[PDB]
Amino acid sequence: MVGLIWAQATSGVIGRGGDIPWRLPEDQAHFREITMGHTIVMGRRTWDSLPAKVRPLPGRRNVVLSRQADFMASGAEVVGSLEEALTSPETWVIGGGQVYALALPYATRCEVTEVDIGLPREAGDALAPVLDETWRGETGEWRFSRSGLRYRLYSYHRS
Ligand SMILES: NC(=O)C1=CN([C@@H]2O[C@H](COP(=O)(O)OP(=O)(O)OC[C@H]3O[C@@H](n4cnc5c(N)ncnc54)[C@H](OP(=O)(O)O)[C@@H]3O)[C@@H](O)[C@H]2O)C=CC1
Ligand SMILES: COc1cc(Cc2cnc(N)nc2N)cc(OC)c1OC
Repeated sequence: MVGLIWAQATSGVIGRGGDIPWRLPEDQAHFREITMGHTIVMGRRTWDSLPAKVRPLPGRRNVVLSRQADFMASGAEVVGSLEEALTSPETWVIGGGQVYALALPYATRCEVTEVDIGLPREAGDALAPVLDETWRGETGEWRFSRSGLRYRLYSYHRS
């Protein structure tokens, strides 16, 4: 089982300038709840994006995908291919617009957070993968974050 998890603006933007372009404090706990105790896979840039005090993410086996055989990632496992990263029975791909695209075909689950923020795509932004009709989903109820942004959770699956 390979699952993807991300938070996106309605527009599909998930990253800009190397950061997540919004504040949603409730996201951290939902992300934790889903990923805790599992192996997590991320692209090198997502690893770099993680604050130094929080990486590697605690309670999870951190796997970082990189083309540099010499890449240094303390507390994480650096691999050079997707096949080497997906060996666990339950793996969660936590990032990179690139890595989500790469891992989507191996996936049978997607946990998505839609952020109701006006943020049109700009050239160079990290974008979420598009889910075609092979996916079946359930949309949760919109809620208000204390940051003032409205958001909702989606759960998709396919066999
Ligand atoms: N909103 C959300 O939920 C999330 C948003 N993000 C955002 O996403 C952005 C980063 O996304 P993005 O720029 O696409 O980067 P990625 O995180 O996907 O990392 C891309 C890197 O992964 C490695 N890589 C990619 N493909 C391969 C491959 N086929 N084989 C081996 N290594 C590979 C390379 O590392 P190298 O160059 O070292 O070889 C490449 O530069 C940031 O802005 C981040 O904040 C991240 C996570 C969640
Ligand atoms: C928990 O800390 C982070 C987690 C993530 C990945 C991530 C965060 N939220 C969601 N919903 N899906 C994800 N894959 C990405 C981050 O920065 C890009 C983080 O630092 C803020």
